[PDB]
Amino acid sequence: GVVSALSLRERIREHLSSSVGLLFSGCTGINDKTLGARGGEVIMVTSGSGMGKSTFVRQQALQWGTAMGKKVGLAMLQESVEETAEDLIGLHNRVRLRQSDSLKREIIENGKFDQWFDELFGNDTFHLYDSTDRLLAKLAYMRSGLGCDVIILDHISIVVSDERKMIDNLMTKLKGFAKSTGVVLVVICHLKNPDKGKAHEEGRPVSITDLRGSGALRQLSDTIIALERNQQGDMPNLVLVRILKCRFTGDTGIAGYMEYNKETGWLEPSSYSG
Amino acid sequence: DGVVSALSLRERIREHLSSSVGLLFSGCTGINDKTLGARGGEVIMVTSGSGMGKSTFVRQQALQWGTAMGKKVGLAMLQESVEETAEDLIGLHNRVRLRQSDSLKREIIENGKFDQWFDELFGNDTFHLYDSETDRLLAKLAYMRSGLGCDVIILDHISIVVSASGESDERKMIDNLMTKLKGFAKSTGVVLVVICHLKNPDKGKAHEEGRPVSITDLRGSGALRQLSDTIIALERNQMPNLVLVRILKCRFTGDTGIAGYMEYNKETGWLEPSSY
Amino acid sequence: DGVVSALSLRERIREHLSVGLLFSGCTGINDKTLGARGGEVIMVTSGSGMGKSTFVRQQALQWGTAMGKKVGLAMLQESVEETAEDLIGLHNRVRLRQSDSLKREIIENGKFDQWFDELFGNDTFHLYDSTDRLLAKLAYMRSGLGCDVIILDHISIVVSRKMIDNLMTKLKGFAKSTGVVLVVICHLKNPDKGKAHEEGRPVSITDLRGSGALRQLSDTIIALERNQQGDMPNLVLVRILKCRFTGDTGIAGYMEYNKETGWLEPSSYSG
Amino acid sequence: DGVVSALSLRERIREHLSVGLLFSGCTGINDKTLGARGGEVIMVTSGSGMGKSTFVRQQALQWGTAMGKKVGLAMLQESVEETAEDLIGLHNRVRLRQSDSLKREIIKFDQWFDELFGNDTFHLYDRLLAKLAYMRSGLGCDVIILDHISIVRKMIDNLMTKLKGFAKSTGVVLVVICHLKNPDKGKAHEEGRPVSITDLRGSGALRQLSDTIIALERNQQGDMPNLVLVRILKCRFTGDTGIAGYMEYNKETGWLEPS
Amino acid sequence: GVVSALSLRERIREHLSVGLLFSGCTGINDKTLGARGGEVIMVTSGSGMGKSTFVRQQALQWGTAMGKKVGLAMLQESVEETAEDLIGLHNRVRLRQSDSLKREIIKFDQWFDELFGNDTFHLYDRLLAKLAYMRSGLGCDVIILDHISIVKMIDNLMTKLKGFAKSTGVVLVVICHLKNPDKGKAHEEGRPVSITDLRGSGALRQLSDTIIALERNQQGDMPNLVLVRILKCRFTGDTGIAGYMEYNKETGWLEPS
Amino acid sequence: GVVSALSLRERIREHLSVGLLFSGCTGINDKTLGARGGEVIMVTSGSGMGKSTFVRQQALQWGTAMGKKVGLAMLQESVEETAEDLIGLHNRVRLRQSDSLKREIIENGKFDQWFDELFGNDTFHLYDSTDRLLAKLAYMRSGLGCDVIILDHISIVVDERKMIDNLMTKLKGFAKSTGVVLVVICHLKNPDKGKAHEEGRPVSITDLRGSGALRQLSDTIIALERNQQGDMPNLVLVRILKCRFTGDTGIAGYMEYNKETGWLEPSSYSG
DNA sequence: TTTTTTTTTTTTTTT
Ligand SMILES: Cc1cn([C@H]2C[C@H](O)[C@@H](COP(=O)(O)OP(=O)(O)OP(=O)(O)O)O2)c(=O)[nH]c1=O
Ligand SMILES: Cc1cn([C@H]2C[C@H](O)[C@@H](COP(=O)(O)OP(=O)(O)OP(=O)(O)O)O2)c(=O)[nH]c1=O
Ligand SMILES: Cc1cn([C@H]2C[C@H](O)[C@@H](COP(=O)(O)OP(=O)(O)OP(=O)(O)O)O2)c(=O)[nH]c1=O
Ligand SMILES: Cc1cn([C@H]2C[C@H](O)[C@@H](COP(=O)(O)OP(=O)(O)OP(=O)(O)O)O2)c(=O)[nH]c1=O
Ligand SMILES: Cc1cn([C@H]2C[C@H](O)[C@@H](COP(=O)(O)OP(=O)(O)OP(=O)(O)O)O2)c(=O)[nH]c1=O
Ligand SMILES: [Mg+2]
Ligand SMILES: [Mg+2]
Ligand SMILES: [Mg+2]
Ligand SMILES: [Mg+2]
Ligand SMILES: [Mg+2]
Repeated sequence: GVVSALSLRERIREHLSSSVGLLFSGCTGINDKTLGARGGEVIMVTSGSGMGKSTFVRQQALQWGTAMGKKVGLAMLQESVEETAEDLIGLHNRVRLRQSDSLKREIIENGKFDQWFDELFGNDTFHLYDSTDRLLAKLAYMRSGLGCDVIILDHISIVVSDERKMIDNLMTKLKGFAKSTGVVLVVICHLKNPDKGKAHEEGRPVSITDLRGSGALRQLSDTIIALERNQQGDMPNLVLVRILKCRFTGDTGIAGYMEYNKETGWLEPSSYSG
Repeated sequence: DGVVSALSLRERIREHLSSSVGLLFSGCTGINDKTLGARGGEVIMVTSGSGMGKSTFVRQQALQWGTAMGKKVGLAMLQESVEETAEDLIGLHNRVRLRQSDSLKREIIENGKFDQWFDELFGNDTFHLYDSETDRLLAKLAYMRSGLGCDVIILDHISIVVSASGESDERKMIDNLMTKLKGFAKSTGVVLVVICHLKNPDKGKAHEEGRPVSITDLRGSGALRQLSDTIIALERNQMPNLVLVRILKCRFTGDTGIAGYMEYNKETGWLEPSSY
Repeated sequence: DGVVSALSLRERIREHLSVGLLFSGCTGINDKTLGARGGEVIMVTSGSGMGKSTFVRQQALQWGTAMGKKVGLAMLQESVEETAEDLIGLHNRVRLRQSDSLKREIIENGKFDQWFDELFGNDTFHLYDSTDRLLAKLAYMRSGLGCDVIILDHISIVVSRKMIDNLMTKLKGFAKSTGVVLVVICHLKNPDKGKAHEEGRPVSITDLRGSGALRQLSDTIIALERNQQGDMPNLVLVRILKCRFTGDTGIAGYMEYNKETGWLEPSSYSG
Repeated sequence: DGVVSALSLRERIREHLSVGLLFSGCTGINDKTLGARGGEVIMVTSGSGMGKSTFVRQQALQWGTAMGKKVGLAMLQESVEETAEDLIGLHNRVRLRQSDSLKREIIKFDQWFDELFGNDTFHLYDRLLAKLAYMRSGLGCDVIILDHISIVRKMIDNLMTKLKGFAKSTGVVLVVICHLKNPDKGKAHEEGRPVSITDLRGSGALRQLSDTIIALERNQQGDMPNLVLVRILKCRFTGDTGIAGYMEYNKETGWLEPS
Repeated sequence: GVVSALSLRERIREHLSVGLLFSGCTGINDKTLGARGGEVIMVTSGSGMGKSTFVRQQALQWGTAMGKKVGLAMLQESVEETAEDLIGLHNRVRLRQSDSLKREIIKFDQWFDELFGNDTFHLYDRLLAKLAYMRSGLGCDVIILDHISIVKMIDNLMTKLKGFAKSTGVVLVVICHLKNPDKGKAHEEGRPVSITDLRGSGALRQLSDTIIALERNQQGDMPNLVLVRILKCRFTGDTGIAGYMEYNKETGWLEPS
Repeated sequence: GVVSALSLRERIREHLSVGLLFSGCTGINDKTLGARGGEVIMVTSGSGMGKSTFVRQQALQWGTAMGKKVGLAMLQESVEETAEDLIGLHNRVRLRQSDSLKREIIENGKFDQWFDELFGNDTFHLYDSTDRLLAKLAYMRSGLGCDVIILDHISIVVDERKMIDNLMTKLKGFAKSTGVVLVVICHLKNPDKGKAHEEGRPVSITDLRGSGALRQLSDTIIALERNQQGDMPNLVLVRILKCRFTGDTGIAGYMEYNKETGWLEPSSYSG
């Protein structure tokens, strides 16, 4: 029902000291113009194909799970449960686990696998999802029934597969689920084809209207983060982060540069100056 | 019946061109020269890109109409909850940014300045909010107009009430909602601000890069530019704060075009008039 | 039966052949379509803000005072007091509603009632104050009042393609049966490529919202195009799109608007 | 049974094979589809205002003065008086319902009336299938023209099957007019867009159950709005289709004449 | 449809080494291995493309070259027109279109008996019993039906036709019409026909056995240069573009070029 | 579906305790690490530059030399033609290039020696010809117990964007959670400007025709470039365009085409 | 408890 503005004296008070930003890792130019992430705050993450969307969000989920105490729930749909679990273990132990059979055969026999397991999953902070209406119900049981603080979804086009009406209704339902709940919602979508010139995977600067499916994805999201790297140029591991849209602050543009470490799998804050 | 002879209609005209008319905008001077304010029974539709000041400019207008003029103003803001839009108005009235600083929130918690800034604004029943199927939204707007008596009702983000209901074709539901909304506005005679988005251009620049928005760029139907009485478009190029105003269609006068310029003050949050 | 041979028709042809209602502004209309005729349906087409109701209000004024014909307006787009004030101001050469320094001036000067019965003195103008009910009210205007012209401002909000085909067939049947000059206004569709109509794109007969039978059952189509965000948003172009009683179509004339008064008055503009 | 061998058929073929009704204006029609024949269904289709009924009224005139066949008109679009006044003005070479001085100058009205109604040729029309069966059995009509099919998918397919069955039963030349569909991309038909056989409202039976289709295309908002292009879209007897010729209108007279 | 590697033990040797044949652009029966009994052969194209011309040419070439008893069902016209057309097609002279020659040749019985002297053809001016009589009491090995557009009610009819053909074993040709294209060109200006373009229901391509189609740019540069497409063939599987025919307006025979 | 990370104590241990490598070119092996359960490998080239040659060659080398069940579903040609291609390529002859060779093999009984050397171990399966296809491939994977499944010529299998998007989504969701290497053969779209693909244009990642889902659901993307008009028309260039597992893309290596046995060999071309 | 025509609006690609 409707509300009267004198009954909001006791609740705006309670909202005033409750809101709290959750900082990003890997680049400090993101945190200075976003002030983190709050309860009821849909964050769209995008790049070209294979430019590093799942690795970045997996690093963010790792840093919010073992360093800040936040209970993080994932719904990675590109991959299975054990694949992303082994990638989390190999990333928290600063190596490249699944891309080497020698290390996987080594760490299973000397008994240090339980040492690398219980340093993460001992506190029970991470949660995973096993693969339109049942998805949001299981996210609601993930939030209220368990108690997670950040909920991550990946590769939104599985849910829609008329696409524009369904993706608009889906984006509306995810924004309405994020609001009145108190959970950061990280959403990943891809970019359509470039019309002329070069491509987004060759380093073409991403604009805001390339979020494929509708134009309703940039109109129900709060913070839109875009990554881009030129795999054909001179430095194929130099990503650029661009804030396309920020509703809470209004500061957008080039955040900063990062460098990816092929031996550890961590992308780390670079000192690159254009 | 309902067929009116134009001879037995004298007294109504004697009580129509006597009294209303007025209720000017704020932030830019050249807007009020063209549209001559907002009137009862009209529909004013404000459009921009994404995150481009179509809620900040309307909150900055709803402050000036509900405080400095005594008009009871209702806000169906459906993008955010009631706790944030009632808290950004306190900062805008006191010329700060209360949500964008955790230092000032703790400062007004400690010394008790929050009660001063709360009873300065919400002391008189002027701002009427709502927290959250299109046959209940207009029911709540009728309960606001008939029961509480708002003089300016602002419906923000009309795209959330066309997509939260199960309908096959989107254009017919937009047209039916728009004509029922104009009927409610003309029946009750309340000023009605509607906020909606724009669609993707086919090629060239985008709306967030300096694209001059035309009247055909309204997203959803063609019933948006045919059933509204005043259309205001706000345009910027992220000088990422200089927002200019275009009047697209005024039914009352004939003046449409480049109204003027506004600027956004980063520490306070106001739309000051500019000069260029 | 209902068959009639062509030999036994000497009388009814003799009483049928034993120019029409002229227009106002841009003198190449009644040069081209030769005015309106009893039992037609006329479509007035433009984009939003281009002056459709502004154009037809003037014709309702010139057909209700200088010609004496009983006129019935049906403005579903507005109310009765606003169109009554606009008629009073349009006949008195003063833009009435758009100036508040004169609205209270003429009501204490006493010349409001001098301006009222000067044009509303006869029983000429009849207004409609808000589908089958609409047809019954148009029939009550035709039978119970004897209207010579009936104007309808907005066809679209009658609709709660088939419901528009049935509507246009029923209105054409009413116009052919009673012989009343019926003017109906409609809007244009959203084009897929290029400019809108409001930036001065010329209108084709395809651009009609709802269906395509709006052009198949009317007898003439008058389109008005004006460059709204341009160097002059007052000069309009009038294009006659269809004429079944003469045949000639194309660009007829031009009407400047003369912002001080409000009369669409013709101009010279070659190319 | 109804089975008939091909050998017991020598009689009924011998009486059968021992051109038809020509057209006036655009002489590459009867050069191409060899004119009209009995039992058929003919479609003359174009856009609104392109000049369909002017063409078919000229053909109704020329099939009742030089030929003498009983012509039954069915103009559900307008009145029975206007369609006769146009025939009188078209025969008398001076346009009638547009010069208002001549309408009271002629009132030699009966001299113009009886000169073209001195026979019992024409029959106008003021359920519709029963009226056409009456016009065919009790009146001997050789040509029947129908201008308005629209107010008369499934209920259009049934109507077209019933009209084809009536034409097959009676052997009457039958002209039917319907309109074009609304094109969703590109120009309108009225600025010179050539008509495809898809461009027909209602359903697809209008091209499946007829026997020939004639289309007129003219650039209406152009420099020459009085020059129709005539296009044959279908002909079961010949197969010869395409662009036929060009007719000028001659506003002064009203006669579609070739050039 | 999943074939193991052992099941081609002799069949590749079968690659290392028919029925009724078709006329014109001889890669038809080179691709579908000719017509066979028990089949339901569909010839579907646009209006004016020449379905009746094609199937009438095949009805002539299956009654003079083979001598098999042929039954026609030309419900699109009458029994005299479809006989005059066969006589004119056999005698290399376009008959019903030339006004002078129709009264010049009336040698009429000489042209009649040379092609109708046997008991080959069986024409037609309830329908299931008529088809069963034309099979059983008349010995017809080929039955042709030209108009099904006037005869759930199409699915029942097609199941009943297919059960009749299964019970008998007769070559059966049925012609229906295409659907209206929703976007692009029409079938008559050179748009290639897909298998989905069939009216009524979807069982027309699921209870048939082979489908032939024709494409020609009718309002075009050369409207007499057709292209033939095979859309389905349960025996072979070889589908696609078959060949080219010109019409030869003076004669009426679809001759290959 | 709601999974706590505490019950993964023994499942992850089961997952740790495998790449299937590419033959004929070690340059593909240097930057792909083979193929694991759920590794969709998209293969493409120009207009006739040898897609099915290379994919059938890898199917031949994975079956008769490594003991993996390979299921082909070649839809360019039928079952007998791809069986003739398998046997004539494994026996290193040009089978369909001369009629004199097809006659010699059947007169001396040495054809029956060539069925036993390949098809006797049941390490190959074929397919005889979209929602009717996945239920067959699921029984091919689960019921037979195969490991590699190949699909060819996607253009006949598939608004041609929603179809190929749903197809690619269904194939990726089938390859996941089942454990198959699903090789998918696609095409390239036609070049607008510059040089053509028959002349040696460097291929781009956005030339996968039909949608953009062909590079956004793949795990590995391999393309082939051959200049059939240039200096060496028998020289192909293998280019990795996408890798999810490693991320190392570019010119993998070179292979040389042969007009004597039909094969293509590893090359040593320098630039 | 199935199949064909008409029409206005948002996206992704095609020779
Ligand atoms: C960020 C980054 C990743 N990589 C490598 C390591 C990652 O495992 C691999 C990409 O893995 P992902 O990030 O998981 O792939 P993606 O989500 O960007 O694309 P898609 O879902 O469409 O397949 O690329 C680099 O080589 N350089 C880089 O800078
Ligand atoms: C007008 C303007 C706003 N801003 C800031 C003010 C606000 O904090 C923020 C705009 O937030 P909102 O007003 O909420 O954004 P919006 O209504 O225009 O669109 P949407 O709801 O689809 O996102 O940007 C600028 O930085 N520069 C400007 O010129
Ligand atoms: C014709 C014309 C109108 N006008 C202005 C004066 C009128 O007060 C104002 C109103 O135009 P309207 O006549 O009301 O325009 P419309 O009815 O076609 O649009 P809609 O009903 O969809 O809203 O237009 C001009 O300024 N110049 C002109 O040339
Ligand atoms: C063919 C032609 C017609 N005309 C005009 C003159 C005639 O008065 C007019 C005839 O109008 P109609 O032919 O009666 O219009 P219509 O029948 O196509 O439309 P509807 O669907 O409503 O029945 O066409 C020309 O001016 N030049 C021409 O070349
Ligand atoms: C195939 C072909 C036919 N024709 C002509 C010869 C025929 O007399 C004319 C008609 O062909 P028909 O075969 O008679 O057409 P149809 O009976 O199948 O039509 P529908 O069922 O759709 O009503 O087409 C050509 O001119 N060129 C050609 O290539
Ligand atoms: Mg990914
Ligand atoms: Mg907003
Ligand atoms: Mg109006
Ligand atoms: Mg007509
Ligand atoms: Mg036929």
